[PDB]
Amino acid sequence: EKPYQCDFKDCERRFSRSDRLKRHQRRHTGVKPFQCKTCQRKFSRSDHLKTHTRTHTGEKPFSCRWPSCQKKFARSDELVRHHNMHQ
DNA sequence: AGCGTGGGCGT
DNA sequence: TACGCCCACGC
Ligand SMILES: [Zn+2]
Ligand SMILES: [Zn+2]
Ligand SMILES: [Zn+2]
Repeated sequence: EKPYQCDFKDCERRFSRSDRLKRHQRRHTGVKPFQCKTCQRKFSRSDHLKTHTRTHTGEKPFSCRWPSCQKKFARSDELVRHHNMHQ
């Protein structure tokens, strides 16, 4: 069940926990509570701030597993796309 | 390619 | 609630 309904104009989204609704509603309000301390860009979410910060350090914790391919990536989804490309 | 960001789901 | 994962879409 998903009783936490979004009531913004024309929106039908519904969620199972209050914070999931709150997270979603930032897409309507444009509120960005989290700020990068390196470049001062602001973000709606702390998880997306965290992956953003890897753009400044070069940290790429996700490594391709194909032999003789040295490629690494900042996020899991970039590695999925890459592994899909090797086939 | 690299990464913003919206949403599912977890602890 | 804080914090964060994964996946998917769109530049
Ligand atoms: Zn909404
Ligand atoms: Zn930054
Ligand atoms: Zn590879």
